[PDB]
Amino acid sequence: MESADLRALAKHLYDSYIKSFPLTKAKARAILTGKKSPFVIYDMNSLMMGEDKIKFKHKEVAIRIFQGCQFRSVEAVQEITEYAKSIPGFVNLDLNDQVTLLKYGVHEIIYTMLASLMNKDGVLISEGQGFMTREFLKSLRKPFGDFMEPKFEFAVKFNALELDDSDLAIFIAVIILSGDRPGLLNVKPIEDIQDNLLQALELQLKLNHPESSQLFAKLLQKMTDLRQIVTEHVQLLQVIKKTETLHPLLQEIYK
Amino acid sequence: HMESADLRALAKHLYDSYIKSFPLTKAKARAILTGKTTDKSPFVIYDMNSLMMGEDKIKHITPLQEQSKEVAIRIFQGCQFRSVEAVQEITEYAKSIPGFVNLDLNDQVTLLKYGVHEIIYTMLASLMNKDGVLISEGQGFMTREFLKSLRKPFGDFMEPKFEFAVKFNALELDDSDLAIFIAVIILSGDRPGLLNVKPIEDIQDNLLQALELQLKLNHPESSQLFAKLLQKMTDLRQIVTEHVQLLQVIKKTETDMSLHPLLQEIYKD
Ligand SMILES: O=C(O)c1ccc(-c2nn(C(=O)c3c(Cl)cccc3C(F)(F)F)c3ccc(Cl)cc23)c(OCc2ccc(Cl)cc2)c1
Ligand SMILES: O=C(O)c1ccc(-c2nn(C(=O)c3c(Cl)cccc3C(F)(F)F)c3ccc(Cl)cc23)c(OCc2ccc(Cl)cc2)c1
Repeated sequence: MESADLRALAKHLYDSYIKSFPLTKAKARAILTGKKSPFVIYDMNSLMMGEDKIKFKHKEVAIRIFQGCQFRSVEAVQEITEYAKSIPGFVNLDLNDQVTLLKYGVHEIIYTMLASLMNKDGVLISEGQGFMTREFLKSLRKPFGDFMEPKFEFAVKFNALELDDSDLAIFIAVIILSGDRPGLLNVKPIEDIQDNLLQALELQLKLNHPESSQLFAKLLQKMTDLRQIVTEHVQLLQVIKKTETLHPLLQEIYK
Repeated sequence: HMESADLRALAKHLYDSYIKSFPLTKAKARAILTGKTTDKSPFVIYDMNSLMMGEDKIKHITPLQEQSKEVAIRIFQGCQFRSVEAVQEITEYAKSIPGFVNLDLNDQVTLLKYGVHEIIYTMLASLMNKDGVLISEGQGFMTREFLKSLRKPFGDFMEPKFEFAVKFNALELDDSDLAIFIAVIILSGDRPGLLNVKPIEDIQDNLLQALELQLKLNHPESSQLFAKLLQKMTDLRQIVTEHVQLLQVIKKTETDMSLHPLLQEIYKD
């Protein structure tokens, strides 16, 4: 791998990233900074008017928001799955291995890209047409409030790295091509592709962030953390499932 | 209107997802049904003794939970168990259809509620020939004659599935064709109670365009196969109506039958 191949890979992934996801970090940041104001949900009354205003496809209030998070996450899985097919070499892997990589990767990627939509005060929703405040989400009763706040806690730290969309496109691909997912049949071509993506990410960060020392290592430290965050997350889901309890078809969609 | 390249890309995406979503392809089923090999041969159940031997040899033929029960019920619960698994597989497939998960959540449920039976019949035909049906992921083959001879209302409950399959199979569709066909069925804007008919019809229009092109390229010598296949998607509507009528009648008489909650909810209204 020469620098030319690595820059070509970075640009290929960037181009696909822009086409795959509805709201880029660049567009999200302009909305969060104030550079039409989004509709703000900050309490129960503004939530009621906002689902009238924005027609959330995404009934006690805390559950309604929780189920809105689930609807959006399912959409993100399909967006990530389509993005994965643009990663060079991915569609040539064993079909079972494509499925395994996506199954075990989507949660880490959803957390990562959710950070593009958050600041310390709230989160963009409905392709940036809405903004739900952190204080509102944190204040939800039962375990739902403590279910929402860890997402903000991660995003504030992840966003301190100041990654842009061209960095994130490669980073997300690196996550997908993880050779240690349980049950992979042919680890060799997965790690070979991840080695190319890691080389491209290293060069991208040195060129795009020349003054950010060891940003490559700090970002790998983060992709690491994501493993533990996601495991905390699935555990919190199992606690809710036994405590709160949906049409059987709906259970299948969200399984 | 989308371009030929986009339509071919959609066909390939759906075929890929279909291979990933469904455990036993028509291609694999036909390789088993044709034989000529040693490693793939199924064990054939055609009577009581071979059913007994098959539960010893073979993915349980019939659920072990029903082992104390009369044979017709045991076989029925084997069908329902697999149908429930099919609902789960179809739901997974549906999520891969571009645009499906972006629909109103109520409409997603409604499309699946009304679509799964038609798809199950369609895909069951892949596992059938005129003499029987592959079971246990193709490890077994149960004969049409054995199923038809089941007592009470069960024998005549089984036979219409074969009657449809022989006619559907004469179209000689392959998995790449079926993957688009099944997506067309799911995205039907005429299902009762849909809230947002327009975005569903928009997706089906692209799927129909893709199916039309797929059949012209894959079956260039089969005149008006597209129209013949739409004529089939029609019949399924009445075939499924006969099925649900028979099932509700049988359920009232056979206290030993159980419906999985997933199926139970689908059959309500
Ligand atoms: O646009 C997007 O890219 C996007 C992506 C992720 C989330 C989101 N997921 N999520 C999870 O818990 C979750 C996660 Cl991280 C990973 C896998 C599965 C889950 C699951 F399934 F459990 F849901 C959240 C929890 C809290 C918050 Cl603030 C947000 C989310 C998101 O939420 C917008 C939203 C919020 C409220 C309402 Cl009413 C409507 C939309 C948007
Ligand atoms: O592999 C698969 O994709 C597959 C898919 C569908 C069926 C199957 N469903 N079915 C229905 O009546 C039924 C239908 Cl169509 C739709 C919804 C609900 C029902 C319900 F609940 F009423 F059962 C059948 C009746 C007769 C026959 Cl021959 C087959 C089936 C299937 O049966 C394999 C089998 C046969 C015998 C034994 Cl012992 C074990 C397995 C396989």
